[PDB]
Amino acid sequence: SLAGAPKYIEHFSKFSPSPLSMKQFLDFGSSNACEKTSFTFLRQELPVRLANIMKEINLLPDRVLSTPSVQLVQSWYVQSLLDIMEFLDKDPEDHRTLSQFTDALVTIRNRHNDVVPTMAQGVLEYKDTYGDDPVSNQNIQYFLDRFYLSRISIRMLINQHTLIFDPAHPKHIGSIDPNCNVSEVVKDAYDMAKLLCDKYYMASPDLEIQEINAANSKQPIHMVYVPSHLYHMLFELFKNAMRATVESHESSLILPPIKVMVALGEEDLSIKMSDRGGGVPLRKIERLFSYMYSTGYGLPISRLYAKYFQGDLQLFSMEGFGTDAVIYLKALSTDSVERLPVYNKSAWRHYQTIQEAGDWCVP
Amino acid sequence: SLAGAPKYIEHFSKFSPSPLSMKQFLDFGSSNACEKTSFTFLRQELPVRLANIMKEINLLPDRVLSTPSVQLVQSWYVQSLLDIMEFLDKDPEDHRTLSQFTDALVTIRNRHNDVVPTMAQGVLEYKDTYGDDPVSNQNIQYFLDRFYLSRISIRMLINQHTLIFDPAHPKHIGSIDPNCNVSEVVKDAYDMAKLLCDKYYMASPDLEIQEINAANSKQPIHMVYVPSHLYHMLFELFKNAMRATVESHESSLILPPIKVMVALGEEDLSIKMSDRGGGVPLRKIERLFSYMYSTGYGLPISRLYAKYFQGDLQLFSMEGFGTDAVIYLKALSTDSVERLPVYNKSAWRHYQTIQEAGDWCVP
Ligand SMILES: O=S(=O)(c1ccc(O)cc1O)N1Cc2cc(O)cc(O)c2C1
Ligand SMILES: O=S(=O)(c1ccc(O)cc1O)N1Cc2cc(O)cc(O)c2C1
Repeated sequence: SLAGAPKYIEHFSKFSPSPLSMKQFLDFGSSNACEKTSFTFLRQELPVRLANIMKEINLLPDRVLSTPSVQLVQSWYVQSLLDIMEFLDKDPEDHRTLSQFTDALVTIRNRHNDVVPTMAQGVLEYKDTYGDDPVSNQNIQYFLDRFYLSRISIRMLINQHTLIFDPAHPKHIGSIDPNCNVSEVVKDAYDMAKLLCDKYYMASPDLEIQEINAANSKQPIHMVYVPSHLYHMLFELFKNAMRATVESHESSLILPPIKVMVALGEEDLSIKMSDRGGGVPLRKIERLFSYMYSTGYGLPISRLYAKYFQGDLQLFSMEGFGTDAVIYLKALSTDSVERLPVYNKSAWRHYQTIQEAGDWCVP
Repeated sequence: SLAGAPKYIEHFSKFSPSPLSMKQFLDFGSSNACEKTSFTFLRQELPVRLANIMKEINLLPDRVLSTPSVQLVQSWYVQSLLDIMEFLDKDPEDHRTLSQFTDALVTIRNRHNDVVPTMAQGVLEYKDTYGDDPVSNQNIQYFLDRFYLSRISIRMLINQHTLIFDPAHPKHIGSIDPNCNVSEVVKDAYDMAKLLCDKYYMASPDLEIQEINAANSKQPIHMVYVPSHLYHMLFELFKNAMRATVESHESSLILPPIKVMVALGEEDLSIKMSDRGGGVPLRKIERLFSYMYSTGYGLPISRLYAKYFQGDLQLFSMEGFGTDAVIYLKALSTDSVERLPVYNKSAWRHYQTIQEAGDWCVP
């Protein structure tokens, strides 16, 4: 009873995704009136977001698109879009519509659970089948950043709806904590990373945390954020910092600690993790965020989580000494706005590159 | 007796500049035989470098190219190219050729002494005459990085020739010190910056230096480098770090020191300058390297000096606390290779951009 998927994809890809702020997410209520509004919003917005990214998948090199794992992920997106199309003519006033809608979103979330490693298998299939080439590699890098950020945003919308309209912390709004204690999340991530480090190395660096609350020196630092995302970033950073520290100190019984500073400024909430794990030459930094070289998407996905609400995650090393990693977040919920890729001329132009000599000299 | 400048520009712009390594610069001798070789090399290479960048000047927006200061700089480049064309048919075996050539290079260097602020006046003329627009601004940013790096490389070639073939430190090869003591340059830059800070604020932060020589912990860190370039970068960084520190501490008599770490690894020699000057939000970092917003090209030019021998200069702040600046240099003279822009299809494509919506969403 549905139209062919391409007809829906073309229709919805004409719209731009609509970025929401953390404050907008937070201010959304839980009444039946609010549930109807979420329904009518999401039966438009989710198809817009699904269609936009599906259109970019089609711009990938034939080589990457031809891989079975990429085709598999594509087929999931198609079915998920069609699942939502079933709701276009349904009455929001009917309670069964709303309950059925929530069930459909859960089914979609589950269907897409393994998207990240499935796409990674696609990248490997491309490399194995054809060998890699720099042009395709740049396109893959550009696309995957956008694809995975898209996915993060779709999961955010779905989680907010299912959590609110279907508990450990009742004070949270869906997955959002209006009073996230940053140092507590740092400690939780450290604890879990230490378990792993201790298992493999029988030792781990200690943690030291310092807070700089610029405007209110005595006050513990809190923010509006999704604690699971913050935890994810910190856990990945701790794993890298711990491994560097232990491996660079094979001979020592004394390990330098990992030092974390949490700073709260007027605009930024910044978290720096400093290790003395011997560092890495500058030349090798970019590789850490590469889907190719690391095909372990922990660091690039962590940086996407940071970028998702207008933040960033940056690494600066001193070879021979150690490495600083900094998570930059927006301090204010009103500045914390979804960063969403959009399918348009500008996007389309990025996949329209070819092999040639660079604009810089080689000997 | 010369052809029209465009005929020479077209001829020489077909070649790519030839990047030399620090080791190649260093290994060049001072005999009459070596002077002839430098002559025959430079009467080709300097025209290639002049022509390549002149071709890119022509790709600038009409608006920027139409400014009197940009046209003035263009006219200097034309005359300098023609000055060298006078030497195409001259005999390297004739001592007068060589002496005349050195005189011509000195005249060129002097002619171009004020290129940096003259171009900056061009940018201001563009802004005043037309108002600025984002497309032109991006083109200006791209071009100026390349133009000023080009200029650095041309001045390097000229200085090496005139210094070698026409002293405080006789151990230097032209402007290159094969045994540059990095901490000594840090101290020299600090001393000069402190003079300025003390003049205006009647106080300045102290300096602390720590060295990490990974492979040889006891040994003072030395490298092959051009000390004036290193001094330039450190002086600019100290001025910023000092101003931040004093201005963020208006009420205090105790100023936090500026801490410098010099680390020597297998591949990198890294110099970190850390201040507690209160920092800056991430949003405002990019502006520091902008020719537009800072129209004070101290930071962007400093970063070009770092990039010139395959290094970099990076800033990471923690708003509410302070800022780290890191100069990344190649530890090895063989890795220290000129980074030279080249005029080709790839370069040409960058000026072929236009106004449109970005590939990312706006609310
Ligand atoms: O690149 S690192 O500087 C680094 C990268 C990311 C990060 O968040 C922290 C880091 O120290 N590091 C050095 C090293 C040495 C090892 O022996 C094993 C490692 O996993 C590593 C990792
Ligand atoms: O951007 S900063 O963090 C900075 C930029 C570059 C650098 O090398 C060091 C820095 O601290 N800094 C803060 C601030 C406050 C002032 O009142 C005056 C200043 O000049 C500044 C400069």
